[PDB]
Amino acid sequence: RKLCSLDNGDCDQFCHEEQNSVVCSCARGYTLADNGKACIPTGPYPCGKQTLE
Repeated sequence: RKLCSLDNGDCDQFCHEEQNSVVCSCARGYTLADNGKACIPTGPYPCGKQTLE
């Protein structure tokens, strides 16, 4: 368990080992946070989120 195999590489979503080392990315409607790991919703109803309101 190295990069993406070790806890998804610490990414919130997509994880890819780009020439060794991890590179996270997000689904459409999300924007990779400053940390290059978390995924921030671009709008009110982002995909994959259960609605609380």
